Amino acid sequence: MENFPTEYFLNTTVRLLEYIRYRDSNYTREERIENLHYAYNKAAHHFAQPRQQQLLKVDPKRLQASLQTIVGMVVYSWAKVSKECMADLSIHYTYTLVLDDSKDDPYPTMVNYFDDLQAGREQAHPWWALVNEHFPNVLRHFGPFCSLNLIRSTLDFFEGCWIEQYNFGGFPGSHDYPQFLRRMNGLGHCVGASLWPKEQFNERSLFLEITSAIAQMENWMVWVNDLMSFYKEFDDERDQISLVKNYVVSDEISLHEALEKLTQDTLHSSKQMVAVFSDKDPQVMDTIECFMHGYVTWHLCDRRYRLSEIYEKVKEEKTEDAQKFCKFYEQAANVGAVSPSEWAYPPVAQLANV
Amino acid sequence: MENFPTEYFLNTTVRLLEYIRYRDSNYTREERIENLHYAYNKAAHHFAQPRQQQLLKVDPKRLQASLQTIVGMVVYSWAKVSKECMADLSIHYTYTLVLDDSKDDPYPTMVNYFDDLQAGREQAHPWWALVNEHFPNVLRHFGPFCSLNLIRSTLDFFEGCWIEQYNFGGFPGSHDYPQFLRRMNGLGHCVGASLWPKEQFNERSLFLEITSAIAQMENWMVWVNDLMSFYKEFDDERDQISLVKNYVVSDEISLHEALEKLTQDTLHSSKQMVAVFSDKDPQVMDTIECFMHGYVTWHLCDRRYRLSEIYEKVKEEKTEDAQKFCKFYEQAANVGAVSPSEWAYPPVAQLANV
Ligand SMILES: [Mg+2]
Ligand SMILES: [Mg+2]
Ligand SMILES: [Mg+2]
Repeated sequence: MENFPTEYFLNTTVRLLEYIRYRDSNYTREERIENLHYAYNKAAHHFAQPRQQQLLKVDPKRLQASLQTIVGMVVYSWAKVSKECMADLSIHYTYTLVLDDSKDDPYPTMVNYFDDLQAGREQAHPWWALVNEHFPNVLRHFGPFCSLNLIRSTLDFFEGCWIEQYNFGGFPGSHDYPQFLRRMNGLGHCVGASLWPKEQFNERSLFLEITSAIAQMENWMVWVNDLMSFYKEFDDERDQISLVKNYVVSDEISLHEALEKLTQDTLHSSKQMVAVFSDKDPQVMDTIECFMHGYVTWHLCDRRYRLSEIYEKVKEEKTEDAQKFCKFYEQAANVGAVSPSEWAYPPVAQLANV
Repeated sequence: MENFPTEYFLNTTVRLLEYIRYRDSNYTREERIENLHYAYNKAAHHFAQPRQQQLLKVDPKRLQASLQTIVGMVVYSWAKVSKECMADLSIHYTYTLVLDDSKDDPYPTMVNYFDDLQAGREQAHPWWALVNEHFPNVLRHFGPFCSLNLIRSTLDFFEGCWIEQYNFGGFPGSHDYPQFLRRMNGLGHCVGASLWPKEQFNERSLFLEITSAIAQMENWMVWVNDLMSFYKEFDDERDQISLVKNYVVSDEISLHEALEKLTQDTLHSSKQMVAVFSDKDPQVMDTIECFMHGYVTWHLCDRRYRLSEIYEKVKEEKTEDAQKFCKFYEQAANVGAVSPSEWAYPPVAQLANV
C-alpha cells in the first residue's frame, strides 16, 4: 500500500479500454471546440446572472474550474445530443458538482421540504431554489419517463451529499453501505436517462432499451469514475470516504482487495454492456458506445485525474500493458487535449462584474 | 409457472427462519388486537371518504383485502411506534399496494409532472393526487432526513410500477437489471426510515445508525419478502416479473440457482444485521429486532401470501424440511393468527355508502 499499484492499474485500464473497444470516432477536434465553446458560453452567462451569483455560495475560482470540467464531461460523452442539450445539461451537472462545497447542514432548510413543495413555494435551501428553477430547461429535452429519472437521481444526490457531511464510511460489518452510498451520490439514473433526448429517441418505442441502459450504465458509469479517480485519490488524506475506502472500512479488507473488487465489477460491467447492446438498435448502441469512450477520454484528458503522470512514467517502458496504455492515451490526447483558451472564455467572473 | 419447486421452497425457507431464529413476542394477544383495530379503523374511515372513493380506482373487495394485509404488516412490524403512526403508515402503504397490483399507464399523466409540482398544482395522475395530499399525515411523525427518505422511496416505487407494466424481466446478459428493478419497487428507504419516529428517536443523535439501518434493512427486507412470497407470485401473471424470475431470464441460470442466490443474499444480510447492531444503541436494536420478527410473523400469517396452502400439503410429508416448516408456520399462527372479525370492521364499503 506504500507504492501505487502501477502495473495492476495499467493492466485493468487497458482491459477496460479493450472490453469497450476504445477507438477513433467521427467526433473531430473542430466539432469538439465548437461544442465546448457553445456549452461553456451559455452556462457561463447563466452562472454570471446576479440571482445565481448570490444564492450560489462558491468560490469564483472553483466555480470556474468546476464549470470547465463539467462542460468537458458533457461535451465529450453526450456526443450525440444537440448543442442546446449539452449546454443545459452542463448547467445542471455543474450545480451538482458545486453542492459538494457546502458544509451547511441541510437539516434547517429541509424541515419544510414537502409542505413547501406541495404548496408551490420556493425551497428554503438556496441550491434547491436555483436547481428547481432551472430544471425545466433540462427536462424540456426529454419525455416523461426519462424526466422522472433525472428528477429522482437529483433528489438522491442531494441526500448523498447530506450523508457525506458526516464523513462516515460505514460501520465495520455493514457490507451493504458502500454501494448504498455510491448510488445515492452517483447520479446514475440522471446520467443514464439524459442520454436519450426525445428529439432523437422515442421514449415509448425504446422503453426497454432505455430502462436497461439506465440500469447497466448506472454501475458502469460510477465504477469507471471510481477507478480512474483511484490514482489521484491514492494519497489524498483529505478525500476520506470513496467507494474503495468504504469497502476497506465496511468490509474489513485491504485497500488492495477493495481495488480488486472494484476492477472486477468494472470489467464485468463492461463485458455485459457490450454483450447486451451490440445487436440492439444501432442508434442506441451508438449513444452507449460514444458515452463510454468519451467518458474515458474525459478522465484521460482532464488535469483533475493527473493520469498524464502515469503516461510520463511508462512512456518508454517496453512492457505489453505500458505500451497499450500509452497508445490509448495518445489517441485520447489526439482528440481530447484542448487548451481552455480555445473555448472557455470569457471567465464567469468577468461576465458577473459586467 | 410449470411446476412449483415445493421441495426446494421448504429447504430455503427453513434455512432463513432457522438462521434468524424466527420468534415473535412483539405483542400480547391483546395489544395486537388493539393496534390492529386502531389502525384499521382510522384507515377505513379515510378510504371511505367520497374523494378517496372517487379518485382511487380499485375493486372494493380488493381495497378491503389490501387494507387488511397492510394494517397487519404495519402493526406486526412497526411494534414500537405510536398507534397514530401505525394508522398513518397503514394508509400510505395501502396506497402503494393498491398500485403494486394495478395495471395502469402513467405516461399521459406524467407529461407535466415537474411543472405542476413546481407550480403547486394538483398532479394529473389521481394516485399522486391522493398520496401527496395525504403524505403530510405521515411525514409529521418524522424529522427532515427520514422524511426525505420516505418521499424518495415513494417516487422510486411509482417508477417501478411504471416499468413493471411492460412485463419485462430484462435482456439476457443484463445482470444489473434484476436488483435495479427490485430496489425501484421495494420501498426499502421508505420502510427503513419510517422505523424512526421523532417522538422516540433523535434523527441527529442517531444519524449514523439510522442511515446504516436504512442501507441494510433495504435489502434484508426485500429479499425476505422475495423468499417468503415466492409461492403466491409463482403463477400470478402480474407478478411473473419478479426478482427470482428476472434472475433466471437476465442471468441465464436455472430457477433453482436463482433461488440459491436469493437465500445466500438473505442469510448473509441477516448475519450482518446482527453483527452490526447487536452492540449499538439498545433502543435501535429493539426496533430492528422487532421489525425482523414481526415481518416474518406477518408473512407466515397474512392471506396475501397463501402460505397456508403450502402447509396443507406438507403437514403429512415426513421430509425433515416440511417438518421444520410446519413447526415454524404453527408458531407464527399461534401469536399472529387473528380472526379479522376481531378488528377489521366495519367494512370500508359499508362506511362509504353511509
Ligand atoms: Mg412490486
Ligand atoms: Mg407485488
Ligand atoms: Mg414479493
